[PDB]
Amino acid sequence: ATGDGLFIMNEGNFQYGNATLSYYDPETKKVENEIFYRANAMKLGDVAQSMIVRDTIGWVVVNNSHVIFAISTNTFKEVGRITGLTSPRYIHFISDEKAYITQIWDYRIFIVNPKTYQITGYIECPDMTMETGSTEQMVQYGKYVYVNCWSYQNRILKIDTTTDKVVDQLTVGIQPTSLVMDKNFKMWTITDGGYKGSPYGYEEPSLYRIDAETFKIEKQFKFQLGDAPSEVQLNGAGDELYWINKDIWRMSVDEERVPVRPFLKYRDTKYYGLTVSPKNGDVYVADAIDYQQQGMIYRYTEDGELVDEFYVGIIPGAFCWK
Amino acid sequence: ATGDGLFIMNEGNFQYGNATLSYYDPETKKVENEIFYRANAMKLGDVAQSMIVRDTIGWVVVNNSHVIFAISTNTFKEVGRITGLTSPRYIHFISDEKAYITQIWDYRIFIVNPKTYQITGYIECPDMTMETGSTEQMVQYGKYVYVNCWSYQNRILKIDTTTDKVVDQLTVGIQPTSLVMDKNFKMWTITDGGYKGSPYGYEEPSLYRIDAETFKIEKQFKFQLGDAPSEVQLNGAGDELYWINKDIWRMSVDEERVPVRPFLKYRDTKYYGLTVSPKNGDVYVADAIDYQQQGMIYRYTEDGELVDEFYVGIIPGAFCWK
Ligand code: NA
Ligand code: NA
Ligand code: NA
Ligand code: NA
Ligand SMILES: [O-]
Repeated sequence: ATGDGLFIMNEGNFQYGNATLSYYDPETKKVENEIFYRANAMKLGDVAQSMIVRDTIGWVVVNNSHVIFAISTNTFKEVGRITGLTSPRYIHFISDEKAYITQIWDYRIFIVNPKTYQITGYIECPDMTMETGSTEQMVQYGKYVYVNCWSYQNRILKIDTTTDKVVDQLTVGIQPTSLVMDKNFKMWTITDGGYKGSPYGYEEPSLYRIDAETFKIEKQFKFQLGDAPSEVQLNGAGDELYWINKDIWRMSVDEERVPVRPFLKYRDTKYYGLTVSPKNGDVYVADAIDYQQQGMIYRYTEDGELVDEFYVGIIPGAFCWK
Repeated sequence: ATGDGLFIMNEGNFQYGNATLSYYDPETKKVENEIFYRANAMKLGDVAQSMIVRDTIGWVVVNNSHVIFAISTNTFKEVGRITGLTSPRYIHFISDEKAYITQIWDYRIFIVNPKTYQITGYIECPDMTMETGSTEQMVQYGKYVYVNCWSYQNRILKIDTTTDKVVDQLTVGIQPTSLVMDKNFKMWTITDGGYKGSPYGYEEPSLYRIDAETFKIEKQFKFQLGDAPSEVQLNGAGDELYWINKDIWRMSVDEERVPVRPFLKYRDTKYYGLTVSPKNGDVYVADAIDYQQQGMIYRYTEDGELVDEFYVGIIPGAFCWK
């Protein structure tokens, strides 16, 4: 919320158990690596995946360790953990006593009580199996949570939080990757188009603007076959949209045309991850390099001036702001 | 948010300039009176009316001093103030840089930037004048702010926060007093019925349950002619509704009939304000007594057991949790 500190989730290598958590302070430009291991004398696990901060507690999703850790955002000390998660993706709080945890390889969204760390129920997604089930990012509008369904799916689902039931769905292009809501209460999702030879599909990917109140598609911007966009996101004001599509792209949330010029042109760095400071609009991009050594983060001002570079953990893939 | 500290706004006597601010610590059962004056060497003013707390800053609305003071919730020292307000009632933040302040004797809701303390615009309410205009409490559902219109009015208005315009209205009984939203995203408002000899009107007052998503009245509970109810309030979970109508009344938000038995019996005084601890469900009742002598606060458990009683300022009518 403040933008005064940045957490970086380093995925590590799948099944090698070498995920780590980094913390960067934009004011001092100092990075700290392996902070969870150093504070807890315990490895973070396998494939760190996402994180949210809520009232000085950070909730770190470790996808292939089937766990979310609650940690102090000051000391990085574990205060609790939720285990038993099929393959968790994101956590979104409904209240202090209720949160939803999305999953891959499950047709259910898990409901937890964050005060007890216990799973209290499940939301069954329609027309989904354990074999190809996928739920991902969540946004909330009024009483409803919207969630994109990514791997081998092509839908946004609408959940009534007063009943914990899916009440509607919206079909989009195959594999919407991410989901955010702007200052006009329009949701944005960008699909990745599958891939050549996919058992599911391969098509031109698209960026959609969807009214949150009415769940209606308002705009669809189509890209080229072969593009695999990802990580649509917003600045702090919710009025500038960013995403990855080889380059880093941005546009005003009121634009009716996608710009021809990107924010950061792709040349010598493959952009593995992206975030925007909610405080000053700085843009951060992750470089996974060779997927074996420390990856690095580049920090740009909103005007494109490179102001910092810092090495983190292995395959930095997600960000979370204090 | 925590429920560890309670502010009490003592209205003082109208036009006497003797409003004060009190702070109560439920753990020690210690009250501190005249805290604003003690911390700032400045009288609070005339008709302190309401307060909200946002990120350790308290925003104290002083209706007949035309000002909202931003104070530290630790030291109670002023950090800034918003002046130039016709006769402010409540403040509701839309974002860090945008808040709405309702008014009596104005047809406009003021828009402010709380970071600069400046008035940045106005929301014109339809079919309202400076002479009898009234906007009062606010709740937000999605992109919309709903507001009750109290003195010489009989409406709830719906404001689109993305345009800062009134986009809809709902007629209710005359003079809806207060507005809350429960855990089912139903709004509740209770009218006072005017009074016999009012220049505006007089009728049986009612409690309404209104769907926030569709702005539709779902339930209307009518009371006896001559009652003048006020101050709907919710517990922390948003599942028990309380209000004043001589006695203190409560019911589950899922109840289909108003109860015949009250929570706290009338005692020949003037219950004037009400709050529920969001931490433990204790119920606090502000008693203005006779509107002249020093008021008292009664603290009860959610089960009706008296826990404490303490003296505050003159006409204690509003509460805010730290
Ligand atoms: Na709505
Ligand atoms: Na590049
Ligand atoms: Na009516
Ligand atoms: Na209490
Ligand atoms: O009154």
